[PDB]
Amino acid sequence: KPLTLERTINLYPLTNYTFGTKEPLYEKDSSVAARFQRMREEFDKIGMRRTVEGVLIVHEHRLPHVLLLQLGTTFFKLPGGELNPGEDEVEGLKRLMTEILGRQDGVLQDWVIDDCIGNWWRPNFEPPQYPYIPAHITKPKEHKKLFLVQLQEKALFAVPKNYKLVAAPLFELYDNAPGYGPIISSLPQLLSRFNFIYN
Amino acid sequence: GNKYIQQTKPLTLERTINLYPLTNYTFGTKEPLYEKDSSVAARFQRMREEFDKIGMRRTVEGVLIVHEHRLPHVLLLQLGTTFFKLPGGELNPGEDEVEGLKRLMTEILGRQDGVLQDWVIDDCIGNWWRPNFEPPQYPYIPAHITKPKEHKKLFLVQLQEKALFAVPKNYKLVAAPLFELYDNAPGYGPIISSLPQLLSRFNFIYN
RNA sequence: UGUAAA
Repeated sequence: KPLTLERTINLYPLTNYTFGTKEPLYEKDSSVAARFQRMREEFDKIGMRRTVEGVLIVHEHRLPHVLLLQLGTTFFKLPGGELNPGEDEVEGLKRLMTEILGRQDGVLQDWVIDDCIGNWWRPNFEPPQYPYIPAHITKPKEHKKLFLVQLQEKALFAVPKNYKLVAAPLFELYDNAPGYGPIISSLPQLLSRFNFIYN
Repeated sequence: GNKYIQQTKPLTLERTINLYPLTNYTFGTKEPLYEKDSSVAARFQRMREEFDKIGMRRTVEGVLIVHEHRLPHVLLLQLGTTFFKLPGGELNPGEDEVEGLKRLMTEILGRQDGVLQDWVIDDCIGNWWRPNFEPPQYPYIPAHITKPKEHKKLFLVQLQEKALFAVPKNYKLVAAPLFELYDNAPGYGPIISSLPQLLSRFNFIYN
């Protein structure tokens, strides 16, 4: 069978991974309004924002869990961020993953990113995003591309102090846009096609 | 010699798919295809009996996509006013999923022409599991469910540039824009309404 | 899912 028809992915116990911390790494925007202001500034000058995010998966008791960065108590995001202009998507994601999650011991982590799982577009300088370019939207302000990041068997991660890292089970995310937004809450669907091996 | 350049990105990273105007396709009518069950009560009754003699039900469904003015539409079957379903149905025990789907596709939409109807089915887009003898299905196997009652598999069916389809007289055919499925999720159920999310990874060529 | 710990 083609990898196109069946895609097999190895998951490892959450306990295969040890998590340390590093110095805080704050977002470039300090508020929602600031975020859209900078989105506006840069659109004018570089064009559509290109964002990439990684979906790292571990299992617990043969159950897939997605790793999420928690900010405060009520906000969660996938590890990722903004591509520099002209930057390659996967190369850019590896860069961003190391920045946010890379161990500190000089041992450089090797990210395996071979799978695109989805795409979301932001038509305006506003919160709504859609898994398709909406009708007659010729100039989307942001394009967000999600990848499956296959974790090695064991790894060491370093979480900037300002974040917590959590492993959310799929049932927690499914049907829970009010808690995770439409992008994170539909990862269970986006991941369903994959043939997961537990270990 | 000459190097014939193919797509650089792996197929796992970039899946390119040709879509064609809905106007490229011819639609006709054929003999009605009645559902094997007469009522919800009958449905889960027959499902219970079969689980005992055949094991877990295995369903396959196909997602056929066309475009109108460069917006993707999924082809849906509508029964009466109240029910949308993807073309597909039940595998026989042991039947290959993809061969089964082609069988079912041909049966529900196949042209009664005498012309070869060939389906291109190279992509799995998702899996849904029914943990009890009840309607609810999940895009994952829930905790503590070792014996799901049904496994449903979704496939992307690539259409040729032109094709003829015959629709069973008792069904209507609908091309549903992705924004409809997404903006009005309640109307299509959890499987069809999350098709825009499941299709988003594809690089659709418009023609 | 948003800045109250962030």
